[PDB]
Amino acid sequence: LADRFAELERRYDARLGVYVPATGTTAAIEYRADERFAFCSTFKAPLVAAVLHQNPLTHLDKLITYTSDDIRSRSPVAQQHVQTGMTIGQLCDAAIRYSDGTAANLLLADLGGPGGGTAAFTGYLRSLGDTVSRLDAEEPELNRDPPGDERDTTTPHAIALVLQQLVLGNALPPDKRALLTDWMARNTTGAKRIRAGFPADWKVIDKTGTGDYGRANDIAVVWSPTGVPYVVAVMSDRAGGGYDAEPREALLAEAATCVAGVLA
Ligand SMILES: *C(=O)N1C[C@H](NOS(=O)(=O)O)CC[C@H]1C(N)=O
Ligand SMILES: [Zn+2]
Ligand SMILES: [Zn+2]
Repeated sequence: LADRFAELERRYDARLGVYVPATGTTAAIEYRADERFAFCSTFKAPLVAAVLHQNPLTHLDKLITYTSDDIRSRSPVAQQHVQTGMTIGQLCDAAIRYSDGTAANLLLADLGGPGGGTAAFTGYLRSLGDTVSRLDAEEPELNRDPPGDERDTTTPHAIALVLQQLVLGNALPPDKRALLTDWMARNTTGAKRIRAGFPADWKVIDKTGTGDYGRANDIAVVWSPTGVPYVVAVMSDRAGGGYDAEPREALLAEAATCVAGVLA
């Protein structure tokens, strides 16, 4: 599978990272799995988990007020609710299903402490056993770190294990686990990434990320028709093309098609 992935890199003029944890009956899959890639919006999934972890469910009903000023990035939802504000739960919802920039920042602020909550967020990843990932900026900055910069990066290996713990493990109590899972299930932004590479009778829930330098990611939990779960982390960028390099969704879809062929 190493050969096919390399071929995808040259076919799409990109760097590709894949990680699929091993299961009782499937070997792990690994390609540049320990190389660093920018999070982009993929961090919003563990972010919601952080918020859920730190509070009882009733916190979800806490209304957050904000102004026009508090919108500095792509925020499809937060733009619509400026006059009323949004509850923590709505911000969680906006962050996973619409990748809303302000929603993510308001949740970072909810976590508390330095860096507008980025330190607390990294701390939470550390508490999960993730020694690799780091978040240093908020939106939109965190998507604009150049190649080579370590700020706001994870690895496929690291983020896959994190997602596994959160969705399939017991990092959260079942109630909180179901909310995170449910939100991810109702996301549609990933229809052309991992979802496109798996057969349509599989279940796929995911969180995407996109950025400069041809950056496109997708992190997913997938279930076979028989109810057999897997975790799939696919990350890419095209630094060779500079800031404006186009991201390629189809690279991720093809990568996923290879993964699916092995697991099916
Ligand atoms: C997250 O990566 N971002 C927020 C928004 N949604 O893109 S996503 O659906 O791929 O997550 C726009 C792109 C990106 C950003 N803030 O640049
Ligand atoms: Zn924990
Ligand atoms: Zn490791």
